[PDB]
Amino acid sequence: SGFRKMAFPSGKVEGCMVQVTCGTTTLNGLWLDDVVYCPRHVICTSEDMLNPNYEDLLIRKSNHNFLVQAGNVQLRVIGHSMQNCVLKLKVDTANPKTPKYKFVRIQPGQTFSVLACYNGSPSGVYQCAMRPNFTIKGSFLNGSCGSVGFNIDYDCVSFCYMHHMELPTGVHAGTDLEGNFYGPFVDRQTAQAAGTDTTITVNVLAWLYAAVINGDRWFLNRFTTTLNDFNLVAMKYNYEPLTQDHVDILGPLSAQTGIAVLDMCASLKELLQNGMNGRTILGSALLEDEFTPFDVVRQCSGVTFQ
Amino acid sequence: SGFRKMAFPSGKVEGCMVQVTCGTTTLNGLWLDDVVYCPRHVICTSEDMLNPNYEDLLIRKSNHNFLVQAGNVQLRVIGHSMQNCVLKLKVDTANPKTPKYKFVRIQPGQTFSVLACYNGSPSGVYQCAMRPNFTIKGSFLNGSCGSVGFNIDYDCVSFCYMHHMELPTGVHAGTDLEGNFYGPFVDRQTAQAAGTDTTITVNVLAWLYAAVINGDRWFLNRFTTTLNDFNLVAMKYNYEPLTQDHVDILGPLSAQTGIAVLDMCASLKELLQNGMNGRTILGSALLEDEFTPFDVVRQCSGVTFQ
Ligand SMILES: O=C(Cc1cccc(Cl)c1)Nc1cncc2ccccc12
Ligand SMILES: O=C(Cc1cccc(Cl)c1)Nc1cncc2ccccc12
Repeated sequence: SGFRKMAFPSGKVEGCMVQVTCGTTTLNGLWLDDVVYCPRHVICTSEDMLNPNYEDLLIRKSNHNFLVQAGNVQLRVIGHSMQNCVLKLKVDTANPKTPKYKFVRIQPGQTFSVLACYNGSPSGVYQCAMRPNFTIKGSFLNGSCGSVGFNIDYDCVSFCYMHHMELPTGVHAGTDLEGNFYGPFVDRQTAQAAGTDTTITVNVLAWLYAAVINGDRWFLNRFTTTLNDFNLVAMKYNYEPLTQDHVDILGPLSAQTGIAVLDMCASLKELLQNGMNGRTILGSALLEDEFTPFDVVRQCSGVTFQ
Repeated sequence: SGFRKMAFPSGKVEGCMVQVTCGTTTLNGLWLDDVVYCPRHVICTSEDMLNPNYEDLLIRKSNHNFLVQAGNVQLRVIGHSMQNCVLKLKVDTANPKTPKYKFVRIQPGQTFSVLACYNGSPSGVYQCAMRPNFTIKGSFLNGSCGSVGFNIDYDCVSFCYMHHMELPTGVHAGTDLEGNFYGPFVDRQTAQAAGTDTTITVNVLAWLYAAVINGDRWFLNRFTTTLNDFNLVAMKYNYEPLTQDHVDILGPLSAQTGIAVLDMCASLKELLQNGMNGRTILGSALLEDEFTPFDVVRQCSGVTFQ
């Protein structure tokens, strides 16, 4: 029993991290096969970041301007191109530790593990969720740019996030591995606004099911509710509206606990209106939305990977 | 900026996990050099666990009774011995992926990463703390026995914990890598009581310093206090007493924030007496004690490892 914010094992990703240097700037890159992926603003100086013309800047760079180190093994850049907001440095040596991998663009509310890196070397691993406003609430210092987010599906590493910037508000923004930002952000040092952040309701419900699995049942209500009446309460409290697809996803958790999804929603409705009154659920005094229904099934059933 | 419950990268440990089978029982083992370490109750059946005589049980087992698999590579057991509560299975093949490692016995209040495993295969990684009553509040299912806790000190993996059992109360107990239990527990299926659990005060203070580093300063008091007057308040609320060694450890955090340790204690005193009044600190509505002063310095300065 028990429940923890659990990350994926990072071994397969550690052997793909390299440091990329272009002039004075050094950040992390992802070395898969004979291509190194990294944020394109590595070609910028501190002055260029206020209003960078990436095409013009990249023209003044040639293959020998980029320095890729994989520990004490230096790679030679043989070609370079710009795909959206990432640079693709084609190198001579293919990574011998390349795992079976895939590039994926996740949807808001999904979770993934982050391997925070500095100078190409891993520092730590943690789990987080893509917020509905396409930011993440991470833990990043200067030089962490190019650190990647990922999931593991059996033997396959699914890369879904590359870190690019910290907003003036202290939250974090990045791209998929094809260089398309999550959200409306641009890789430029200017004031940028993230939308209103909401709570991922389907995740909160999954977490309440995890609490029931672990013996925390005090919030279980003697009432029920309707999908429309719940959504009317949820939207007052800045919660994501619940759809039928969400009910379908929670089905397995309903069957294991014998508690119908709508009855769980009624318990959530009371928690929203009356608070938690100094009590706790699974050790927390707040409603938690960083666990997807699949995360809960994974942890409470013991799924492993290669 | 930002702050997350961050685990160590697990790659060095993943290549050491193997599955150990003795008769019907299968659990995880740790393969370092030509020795496999695992909980000794792998030699028990479900009936033996109520009152096991481990010496008599081990006598009825020979080297060929143990089946060690490292993926699809079967190891041959050439010798076996019992060191306290762990079994040491000497095998023919030395682990080629053996990292520079060390066996350490941590003290209560220290933190470490857990690589939860099933059938010798990693499932996930999370960070936790050794409680003052020598339990851990983990996330473990049946068959996770033999999963290890560890820290990384540059290139050296420091193994400090091997998981053995879940108590009837739902918390977890285990040994160091020499087989000595943390706490007063025995590897037997009987009702066992853990002591009163207290809060690790030096950790709570480190976390408040992390909050100040990250812009959360509302709890900062216009008062001060004495070490004795604080300890008198802390012991009422089941907090560990603060000593001068704790003040010395927090010194670097004091210098970076310009807030003296005793002034921070005064802020903590008010939080204990008046609660948090629906507010939050670093995203939490409770005082957090699973971050050591070194954890905070590591995360807020960006320490990396090989
Ligand atoms: O924000 C940047 C650089 C940048 C600036 C503007 C635009 C773009 Cl694209 C990138 N780096 C950082 C990323 N994470 C965390 C950081 C913490 C402290 C300082 C910088 C941090
Ligand atoms: O508790 C045991 C076996 C055991 C029993 C008595 C004494 C000893 Cl030494 C070991 N296994 C488990 C360890 N962690 C988590 C578990 C979750 C569910 C079931 C068993 C779990």
